[PDB]
Amino acid sequence: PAMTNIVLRDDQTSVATKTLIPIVSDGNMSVWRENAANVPIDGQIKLTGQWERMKDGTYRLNAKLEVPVMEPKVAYKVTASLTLYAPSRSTIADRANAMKMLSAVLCGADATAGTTLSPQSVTGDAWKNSALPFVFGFINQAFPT
Amino acid sequence: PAMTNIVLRDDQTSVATKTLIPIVSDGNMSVWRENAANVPIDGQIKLTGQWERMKDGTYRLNAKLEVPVMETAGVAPPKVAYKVTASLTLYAPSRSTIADRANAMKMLSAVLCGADATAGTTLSPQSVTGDAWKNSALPFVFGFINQAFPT
Repeated sequence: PAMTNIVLRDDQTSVATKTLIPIVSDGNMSVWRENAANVPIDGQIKLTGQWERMKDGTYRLNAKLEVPVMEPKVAYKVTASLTLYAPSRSTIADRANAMKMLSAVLCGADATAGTTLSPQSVTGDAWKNSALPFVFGFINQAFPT
Repeated sequence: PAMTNIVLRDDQTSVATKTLIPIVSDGNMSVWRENAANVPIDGQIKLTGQWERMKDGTYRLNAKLEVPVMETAGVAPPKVAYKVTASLTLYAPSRSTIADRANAMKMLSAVLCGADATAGTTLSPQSVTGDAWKNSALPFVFGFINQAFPT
């Protein structure tokens, strides 16, 4: 399929919407980037999807989100990266099950079946105020013990 | 807080539940694992959370889900045939804040759950709808499952 915009929501008290527009693709790497006014290219949120069929037939797929913070010059950036390793014998079902289940972990699965926190929540600060296991864990840099 | 069970849903036509039980933590690394019948220890679904302070002060945080598939016998548990591994790594420099990390984790999670050209789009990773993930056209849902992203 052709790249489209990808529209995201941050966790601010008044949740802000980020629109990532298609920039470039070469068949195995595709780049989307925000086009916010008065921000240099190296300060824009950037999403990259890349994939490779490795020599042994395993597929390695990666989605990487980079959020730079400006001092200008870039002061630093936070990067979040999902890699899926799918050996040659793997099936559609294997990959769907694994992606769904890990996504559920990231969105706050816990000891009760079905628990989730929407990554499109309109509720400000809902992620930074969450006690859910891996939501709190990544944000506070410490997993359950 | 202490580890608890982590209960997940697969994408089967009748969605099935997986209960990952806390195994062990050493502060550096915490492990949960399913206890399905007739499956060897290395063949169980396994979730690992770990963190490392890099030499420049950046924290590298990782959550890894391993989903093994067993060989088919022609009951004692068969050998493991292969594993599909999905892993999320967060790189958080020393200057980064709680708000930085919350924003990035929320937004990448939204990508994985099917964000698209319309504000608010999401497919629940706890969906009770059978096959919803493998049937989806949403950009990074279809992309990971079919092993290629939009171009």
